[PDB]
Amino acid sequence: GDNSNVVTMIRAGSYPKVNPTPTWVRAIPFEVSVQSGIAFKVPVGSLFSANFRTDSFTSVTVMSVRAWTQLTPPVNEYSFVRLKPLFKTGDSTEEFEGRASNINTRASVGYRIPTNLRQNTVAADNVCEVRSNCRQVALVISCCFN
Amino acid sequence: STGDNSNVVTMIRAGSYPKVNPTPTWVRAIPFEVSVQSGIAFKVPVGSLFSANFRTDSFTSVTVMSVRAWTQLTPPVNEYSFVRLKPLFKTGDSTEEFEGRASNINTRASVGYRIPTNLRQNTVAADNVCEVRSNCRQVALVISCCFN
Amino acid sequence: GRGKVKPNRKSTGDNSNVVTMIRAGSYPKVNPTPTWVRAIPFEVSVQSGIAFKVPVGSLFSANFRTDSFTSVTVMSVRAWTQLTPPVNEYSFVRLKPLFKTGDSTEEFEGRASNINTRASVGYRIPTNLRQNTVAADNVCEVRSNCRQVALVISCCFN
Amino acid sequence: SNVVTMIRAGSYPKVNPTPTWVRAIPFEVSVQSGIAFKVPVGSLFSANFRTDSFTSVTVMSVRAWTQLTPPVNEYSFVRLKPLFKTGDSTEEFEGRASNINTRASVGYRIPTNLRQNTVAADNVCEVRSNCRQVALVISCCFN
Amino acid sequence: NRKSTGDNSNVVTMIRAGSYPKVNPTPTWVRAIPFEVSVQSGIAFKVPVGSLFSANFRTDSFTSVTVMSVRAWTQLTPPVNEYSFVRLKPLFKTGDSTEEFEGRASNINTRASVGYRIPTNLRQNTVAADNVCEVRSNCRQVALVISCCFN
Amino acid sequence: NSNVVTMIRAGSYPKVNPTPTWVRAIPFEVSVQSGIAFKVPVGSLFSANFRTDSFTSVTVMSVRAWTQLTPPVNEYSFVRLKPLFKTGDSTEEFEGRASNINTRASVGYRIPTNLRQNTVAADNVCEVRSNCRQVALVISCCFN
Amino acid sequence: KSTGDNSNVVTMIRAGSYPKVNPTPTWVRAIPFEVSVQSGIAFKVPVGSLFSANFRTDSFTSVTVMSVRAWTQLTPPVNEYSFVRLKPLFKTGDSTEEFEGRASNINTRASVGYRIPTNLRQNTVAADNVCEVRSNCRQVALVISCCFN
Amino acid sequence: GDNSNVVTMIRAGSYPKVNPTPTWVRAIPFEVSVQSGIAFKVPVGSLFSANFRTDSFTSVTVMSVRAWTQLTPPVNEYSFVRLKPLFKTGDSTEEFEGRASNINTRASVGYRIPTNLRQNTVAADNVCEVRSNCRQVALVISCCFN
Ligand SMILES: [Br-]
Ligand SMILES: [Br-]
Ligand SMILES: [Br-]
Ligand SMILES: [Br-]
Ligand SMILES: [Br-]
Ligand SMILES: [Br-]
Ligand SMILES: [Br-]
Ligand SMILES: [Br-]
Ligand SMILES: [Br-]
Ligand SMILES: [Br-]
Ligand SMILES: [Br-]
Ligand SMILES: [Br-]
Ligand SMILES: [Br-]
Ligand SMILES: [Br-]
Ligand SMILES: [Br-]
Ligand SMILES: [Br-]
Ligand SMILES: [Br-]
Ligand SMILES: [Br-]
Ligand SMILES: [Br-]
Ligand SMILES: [Br-]
Ligand SMILES: [Br-]
Ligand SMILES: [Br-]
Ligand SMILES: [Br-]
Ligand SMILES: [Br-]
Ligand SMILES: [Br-]
Ligand SMILES: [Br-]
Ligand SMILES: [Br-]
Ligand SMILES: [Br-]
Ligand SMILES: [Br-]
Ligand SMILES: [Br-]
Ligand SMILES: [Br-]
Ligand SMILES: [Br-]
Ligand SMILES: [Br-]
Ligand SMILES: [Br-]
Ligand SMILES: [Br-]
Ligand SMILES: [Br-]
Ligand SMILES: [Br-]
Ligand SMILES: [Br-]
Ligand SMILES: [Br-]
Ligand SMILES: [Br-]
Ligand SMILES: [Br-]
Ligand SMILES: [Br-]
Ligand SMILES: [Br-]
Ligand SMILES: [Br-]
Ligand SMILES: [Br-]
Ligand SMILES: [Br-]
Ligand SMILES: [Br-]
Ligand SMILES: [Br-]
Ligand SMILES: [Br-]
Ligand SMILES: [Br-]
Ligand SMILES: [Br-]
Ligand SMILES: [Br-]
Ligand SMILES: [Br-]
Ligand SMILES: [Br-]
Ligand SMILES: [Br-]
Ligand SMILES: [Br-]
Ligand SMILES: [Br-]
Ligand SMILES: [Br-]
Ligand SMILES: [Br-]
Ligand SMILES: [Br-]
Ligand SMILES: [Br-]
Ligand SMILES: [Br-]
Ligand SMILES: [Br-]
Ligand SMILES: [Br-]
Ligand SMILES: [Br-]
Ligand SMILES: [Br-]
Ligand SMILES: [Br-]
Ligand SMILES: [Br-]
Ligand SMILES: [Br-]
Ligand SMILES: [Br-]
Ligand SMILES: [Br-]
Ligand SMILES: [Br-]
Ligand SMILES: [Br-]
Ligand SMILES: [Br-]
Ligand SMILES: [Br-]
Ligand SMILES: [Mg+2]
Ligand SMILES: [Mg+2]
Ligand SMILES: [Mg+2]
Repeated sequence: GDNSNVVTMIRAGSYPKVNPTPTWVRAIPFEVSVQSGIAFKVPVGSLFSANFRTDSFTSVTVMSVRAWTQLTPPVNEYSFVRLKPLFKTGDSTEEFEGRASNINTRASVGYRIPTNLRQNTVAADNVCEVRSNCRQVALVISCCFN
Repeated sequence: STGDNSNVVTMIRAGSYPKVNPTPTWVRAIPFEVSVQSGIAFKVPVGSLFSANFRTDSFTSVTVMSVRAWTQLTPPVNEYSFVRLKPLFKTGDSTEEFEGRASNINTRASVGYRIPTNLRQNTVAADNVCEVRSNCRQVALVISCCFN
Repeated sequence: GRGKVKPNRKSTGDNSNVVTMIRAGSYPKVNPTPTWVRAIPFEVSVQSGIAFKVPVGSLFSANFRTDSFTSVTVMSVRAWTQLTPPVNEYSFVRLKPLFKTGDSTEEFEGRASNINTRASVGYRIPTNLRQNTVAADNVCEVRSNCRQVALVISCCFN
Repeated sequence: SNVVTMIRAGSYPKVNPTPTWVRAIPFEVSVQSGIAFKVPVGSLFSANFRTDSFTSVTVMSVRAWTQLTPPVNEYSFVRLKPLFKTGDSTEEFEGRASNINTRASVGYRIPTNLRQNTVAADNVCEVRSNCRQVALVISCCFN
Repeated sequence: NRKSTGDNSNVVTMIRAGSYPKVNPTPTWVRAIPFEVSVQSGIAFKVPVGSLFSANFRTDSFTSVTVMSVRAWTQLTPPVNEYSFVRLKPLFKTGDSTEEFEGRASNINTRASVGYRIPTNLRQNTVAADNVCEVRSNCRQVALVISCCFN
Repeated sequence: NSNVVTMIRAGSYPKVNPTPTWVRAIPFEVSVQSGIAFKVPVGSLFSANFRTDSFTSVTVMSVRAWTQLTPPVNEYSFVRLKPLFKTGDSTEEFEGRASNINTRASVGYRIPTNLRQNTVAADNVCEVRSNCRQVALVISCCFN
Repeated sequence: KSTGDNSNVVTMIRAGSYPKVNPTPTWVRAIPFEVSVQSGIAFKVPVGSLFSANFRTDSFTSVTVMSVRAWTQLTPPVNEYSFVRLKPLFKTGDSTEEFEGRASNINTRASVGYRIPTNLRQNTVAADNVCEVRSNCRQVALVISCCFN
Repeated sequence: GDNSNVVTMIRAGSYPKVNPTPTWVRAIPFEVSVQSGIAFKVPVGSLFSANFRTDSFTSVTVMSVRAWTQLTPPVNEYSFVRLKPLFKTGDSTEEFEGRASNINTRASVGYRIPTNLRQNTVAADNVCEVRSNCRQVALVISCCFN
């Protein structure tokens, strides 16, 4: 085992349980555009794409959302980014926020979804609202594609 | 059961932007069948492992680790099922004929072969995994592999 | 009844202050051209939106003392952005492995969190994919919003 | 692991495109009967050894073997007289064979306090032998 | 070191001196000498050993020095869009080297630093007319700190 | 130990000081006449002969004295030291005598920490007395 | 048996193959010799003084000096105590140290010495100098520890 | 303490006992020419030479003698060498002998001198007699020059 130099025989038995289309836990990176003073609803459909090897999925269970400002903030200001989670059974009002302490540095923050709120979404659903003084925010969403 | 968390969304104290990879690898084992004729060896093409039916249509290369085969249909009359595998390599084919036979005419014949580490390079669709032989008109394969 | 051969001022272990005699025996196995494990630093030019294939021929050069070699087994690749990024942006750098037996579709990426700082990333090659390459071969594709990328490749010249 | 992996690289490290490299250089020299031959350090800088990029080298120890057969009725012998730029030696480290068909061999170590750089124009040692060729193996540090 | 916990004498005390000792009015001195050198683009600058002998370092009484290690820092800002870098090539009277110890800054606003240690077998004296090393950089000045033994 | 140069992974520019302090033992001689005390000037400690011409101030810790020349005929050597200070001169006469006429006389005195302040070339360290015409001093001090 | 090792007659040595030899080996020595010194003038001790048949070292051409010790060889001036100074000399750069030793008895020698560090122990030839010697005495006795090669 | 890089001061004391011409223990290698069947008398004067750095000596105390055949033997023969110790108070009749088991290989033999016979010998003296079917013999004599 891990020590041979040639092919060896496998004494296979019965035909096992199979599944050609299994689930997949992923940390999907992508960016969204953000206007000043306006909240942007992140579509779940942005997680289904051939750029991520996920165009074969139609449902996803989101587990946590992390955000980073992707461009520089306005003059004289430090970057900030806010996140309001959204849920189909009822949206929240939390505004998890992070700010940069160095004007040249990104702002970041995230939120975890409790187990009791980890159901499936589809491309028409929205994950959360994003607010920032920077015109583009980079998101890394950890989720289970099924 | 105690070992849980909370019932509400919590805040994550994220740090710097991490290293990312939108197109990662995937250790998989693909199930698919191949048609085989009597007295004729069928070369299993690697392209069979790339398909939307397997969520692998974004990959172009794969590293095969082990191959297993079952007879998918019944054997001829009066006969028991058998299946054979001959590993094929771009750097040099083999001449091993890993064979399994059933001891019950109603039962599948099965066999497999592991690939050693020193022979675990990438293969593309134009390549072949192995030759298959059998007295049955179809063989079912399950190929453990690493897509990249 | 052995005794006395020659006096070479050998004091303690380390060290001695004069030349000493070595009791050489049979001629040993030798190799005038041995292998050499190295970490080669070099830069490449990159256009925005276009991938650049890093030629393995850049590793063989008199600037690295690697000019007698014709092959090289690459182990890992590391990349840093060598110039500043576009205005309002943070630096990023991507790497896609390339192999003669089959190119990969990974895009290992690293970004800067400070606009004044390099973006960095790398990837290790598994032992089962560590064969030799020649100058006509390519190591990996590189992408970046910066016009230059600094590469440091860990390899075994042979 | 059978597949590539991502390295979480940090800041650009300290690099050196032209390191030093420690070696054991093998090469032969031609020796005349009764005459001493000064081994040049330039024999160590050659593409035949991959060391052509260097111009200096610190020699650590010298080892010699007769490369051809000795004269009729004789046994092989080889001598070594170290040579330094600050002051040549008068030692004659000699080795003799006990079988006429076997090589003669000898070597000498250079002490730490005499391990400075040498250039191609300098000389390592003098070789004396009754055989027309001697095989040298010099352990040194190219820099 | 005496008592260390007992230094209480508030007045002069007598010293029972014996025989005249060995003396040396001009001893050695281990130092880390900081000084800068001007560098041009695409050109190596040979650092002269004479810069180590100066009244600005209390060392103008010396004429020889044994260098132990060299450390360099970029002293001015680098060109536009570039990260600072500096290279050192050791020089020796018995034979110049070809090593180019290089350090690069990862933040354009930060210095680039690198250094190299000399081994014991290469620690001999150097005089003003000698050179320490070659310095290469994209910045017009390089701050050096040379650890040495003035003797 | 290694036989070739090695790389140092330097970091941020350190704190530096091109003109540091120096703890020293300075040996010099003074001329002394019979029946009269010689005031040792602190300026004698600042000289290129000692590698201390760059200094203008020094903190003295202890003073040791030896007779440098032979004594008068029939006499044993003796040397005396009376400390001096800018805040208050002392009246101690630390004295040592030779028990062999062919041997030096020696003596010294330590300065307490509470009296270890700087002095300049103007100041004087101590008064020296001896029946010999020259005295050899070895003053331990801190240059700054 | 029979008096363990105390053999009273010749015995046979079962020699083997020929060993590595050297008719001209190195010799670590403490070489004593005197030098002539003037008043207020430094004398450069030549390395050639170490090569001589008086020391059995005339067959050597180089030598690695390890340390230098000096003693005044004659009496000092009237009223004075003996003293001797040593300033090391090196081919790569001369030292400015003046290691000094004085006598505390006028009838006794003054003495001092200095050690050379390993990194400065290279070979010297007859044209080289070891150090400068200063003294109020007119002759100084030296004992130089060195390795002949 | 140990790793000094600069010259350090030695606190020398009284002038020590000195000796410009000390003794020297040595292993002197030299060859002698021999005839067939004839015993050759090895002279002690062959140990005093500038080629051995010992021309300043005039006496030497020999401790042990070892001999190797320096040239090849006659055809059909294995090399041999004999040693007979010679002493100023009475020569010996011992013939310590060694023969080669390979015609291409040297023969060798030696003898140790007992402490009670280790007196000085001058140039005119003789160490031993040598007998060999080879025309040269290589001697290595461990002695104490004084
Ligand atoms: Br095997
Ligand atoms: Br098998
Ligand atoms: Br199963
Ligand atoms: Br998974
Ligand atoms: Br992932
Ligand atoms: Br896909
Ligand atoms: Br805004
Ligand atoms: Br809760
Ligand atoms: Br990370
Ligand atoms: Br990954
Ligand atoms: Br996986
Ligand atoms: Br699977
Ligand atoms: Br068929
Ligand atoms: Br049937
Ligand atoms: Br078959
Ligand atoms: Br069939
Ligand atoms: Br030897
Ligand atoms: Br030694
Ligand atoms: Br070997
Ligand atoms: Br090798
Ligand atoms: Br290596
Ligand atoms: Br390297
Ligand atoms: Br390139
Ligand atoms: Br492997
Ligand atoms: Br771009
Ligand atoms: Br990592
Ligand atoms: Br790294
Ligand atoms: Br790193
Ligand atoms: Br580093
Ligand atoms: Br390096
Ligand atoms: Br090396
Ligand atoms: Br080598
Ligand atoms: Br010869
Ligand atoms: Br080369
Ligand atoms: Br010779
Ligand atoms: Br020469
Ligand atoms: Br010859
Ligand atoms: Br001192
Ligand atoms: Br110091
Ligand atoms: Br300092
Ligand atoms: Br310029
Ligand atoms: Br000064
Ligand atoms: Br000064
Ligand atoms: Br080394
Ligand atoms: Br370091
Ligand atoms: Br600091
Ligand atoms: Br300081
Ligand atoms: Br100090
Ligand atoms: Br005065
Ligand atoms: Br008085
Ligand atoms: Br004054
Ligand atoms: Br000064
Ligand atoms: Br105080
Ligand atoms: Br008086
Ligand atoms: Br007996
Ligand atoms: Br016997
Ligand atoms: Br010796
Ligand atoms: Br002289
Ligand atoms: Br004087
Ligand atoms: Br003078
Ligand atoms: Br002589
Ligand atoms: Br005299
Ligand atoms: Br007396
Ligand atoms: Br008297
Ligand atoms: Br050393
Ligand atoms: Br005088
Ligand atoms: Br030191
Ligand atoms: Br003696
Ligand atoms: Br003859
Ligand atoms: Br004959
Ligand atoms: Br006979
Ligand atoms: Br006798
Ligand atoms: Br006895
Ligand atoms: Br006789
Ligand atoms: Br015969
Ligand atoms: Mg930002
Ligand atoms: Mg005297
Ligand atoms: Mg023979």
